[PDB]
Amino acid sequence: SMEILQVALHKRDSGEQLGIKLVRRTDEPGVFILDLLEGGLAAQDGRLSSNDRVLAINGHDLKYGTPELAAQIIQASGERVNLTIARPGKPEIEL
Repeated sequence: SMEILQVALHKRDSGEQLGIKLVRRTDEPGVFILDLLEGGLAAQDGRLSSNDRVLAINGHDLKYGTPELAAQIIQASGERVNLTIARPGKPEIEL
């Protein structure tokens, strides 16, 4: 199963980073959150997590995107950055 979420962050100035480390994988398409940077907007917001897949940013499709494409979109954004997320899998497993 997967959860689909939407997270809105607000840039204080046009050059502020979001505080996210985005990666590609060789074995599946998409752009994924690896980790959030300390003290950054995303961390402060508290909703995004490692292994989230970024499906879209501000209505721009990222399903088959790249980290560079995400960077272009974010760097050119307005103040509000809305991310649509897919979060797969079980949060707890007994094994």
